Amino acid sequence: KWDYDLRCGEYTLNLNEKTLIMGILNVTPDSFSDGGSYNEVDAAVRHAKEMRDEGAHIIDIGGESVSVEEEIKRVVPMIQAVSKEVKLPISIDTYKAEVAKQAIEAGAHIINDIWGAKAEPKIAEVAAHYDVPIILMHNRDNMNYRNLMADMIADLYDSIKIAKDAGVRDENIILDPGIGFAKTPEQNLEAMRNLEQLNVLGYPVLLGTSRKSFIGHVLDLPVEERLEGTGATVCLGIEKGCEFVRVHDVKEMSRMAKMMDAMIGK
Amino acid sequence: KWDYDLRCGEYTLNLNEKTLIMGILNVTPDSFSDGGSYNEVDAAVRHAKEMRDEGAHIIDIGGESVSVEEEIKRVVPMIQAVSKEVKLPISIDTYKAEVAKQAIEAGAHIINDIWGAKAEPKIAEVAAHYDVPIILMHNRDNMNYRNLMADMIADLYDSIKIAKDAGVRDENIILDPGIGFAKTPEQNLEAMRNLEQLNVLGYPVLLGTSRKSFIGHVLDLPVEERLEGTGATVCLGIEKGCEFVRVHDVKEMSRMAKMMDAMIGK
Ligand SMILES: Nc1nc2ncc(COP(=O)(O)O)nc2c(=O)[nH]1
Ligand SMILES: Nc1nc2ncc(COP(=O)(O)O)nc2c(=O)[nH]1
Repeated sequence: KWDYDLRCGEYTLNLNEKTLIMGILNVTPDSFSDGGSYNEVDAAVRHAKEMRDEGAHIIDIGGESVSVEEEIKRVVPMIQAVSKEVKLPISIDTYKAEVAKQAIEAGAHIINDIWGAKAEPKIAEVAAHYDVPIILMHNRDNMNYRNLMADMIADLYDSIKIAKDAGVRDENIILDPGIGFAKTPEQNLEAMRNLEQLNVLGYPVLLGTSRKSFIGHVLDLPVEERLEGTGATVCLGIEKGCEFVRVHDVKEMSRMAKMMDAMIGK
Repeated sequence: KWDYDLRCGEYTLNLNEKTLIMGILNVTPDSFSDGGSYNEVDAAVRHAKEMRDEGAHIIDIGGESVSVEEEIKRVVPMIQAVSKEVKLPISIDTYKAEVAKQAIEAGAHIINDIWGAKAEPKIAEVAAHYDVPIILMHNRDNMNYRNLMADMIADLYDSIKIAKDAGVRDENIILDPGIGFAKTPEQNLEAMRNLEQLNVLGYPVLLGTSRKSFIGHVLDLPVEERLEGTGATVCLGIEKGCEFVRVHDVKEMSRMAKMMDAMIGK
């Protein structure tokens, strides 16, 4: 059903047997340091440890939510520690070219770019050079669509043409609808409801909805009260064919994914 | 989209605006009494109270999991108390004709028959007489299918012809795939995966998967560790068009339902 595996250095991720879980590494910095101090790096390692024990297949590590050089000095020790101590592929959640490059150098395995190569096109180049999967998220500086889904597909397509023109092999491309970016609450709902359309593009799809505003908007609930909303988006996502979910609650979300997988026959 | 409402005496349930939540009333009897003693009836009222506060639209009350007359003496006080104190329609989960009749008399609003009129055909008759919705679950005394879904649809059809021949109006008929009855673990999965087929029959569908074996079978987890599995089945159910879910965890399941509803545009 997917004629290839996701190549990630020492680890390989099958795309057919299960929905793969990307665990969001929570990266609480030291108000007292700029580097890789014991507390932040240790909390980070503990948290990746726990997400590994809970069912996570990938650990996702982000720098900013803010100069370039800071982002590295912050993010790089996190990667060296987690990669050394947790045997799962790490993805680096940055859009900056220099950041991606350091992170890979430091041991990151996948690039994760919330601007799908548009904020910093050199990033495709890095991806190309190190031969790593890169995630291209849908994003843009405006909410003005003539047709959300057709535009979303258009915009994503633009990211692929950037990735490809830079040397990126089809098999290293992953797409993501960027739910929660550049979309109104109702537009997010509509992307959800049409997610399967992304499949015509022929690439694996990652969905990132964990705890976002639009769940709050529907359910009327704070971020920490959004587990069941997230759950629904994960389920609907998997039914609609997505291959990855990006999630805070690895334990719960792993179980829902596993049950969906058995239902839909994945 | 449904050209009618569910008529239930003093209450009316719209079938278009949301997935309706049926809360499973947990009915822990007194090892010391046969009637309507303070503890069992009071725990029951408290539990229906809490499920009402959590988002339940219907309260479902069951007698046995066991003579006929016992079932009544047990179930009837439960209905009088809950109906008097909780303003939600109550359904009576029995297949026995005499039981259904007492329950309605006592104040039950919907019949809920895990043998869809086949164990006790007079039950359709009762339903007909009091003009109440009756749920017809798929069931049978064997697991031998030539084609699960086609047979399931066949068997269900047999229940409708019994309900109809007894006077039951189309608008009072609800169907249910009976996941967890007369099916192997893998067969349950396959019913799940083909639930939408039930819609060709033209009746509203209730799904009852809460905490059942097959979730345990997939996830490898005790009944009390089955919330996320249940969740997935609820989501997949709602996406596949079902109008009701029958669930233990009313709070969590209400939220998932609400989020699904907003996604699928219900
Ligand atoms: N690939 C991908 N990356 C992302 N990074 C950050 C956030 C938003 O930040 P948060 O998860 O920390 O709220 N969402 C995404 C997403 O949806 N997809
Ligand atoms: N309509 C309907 N009624 C039911 N009654 C009992 C049980 C199984 O008992 P439990 O819910 O107490 O485990 N399942 C159903 C069902 O799936 N649908």
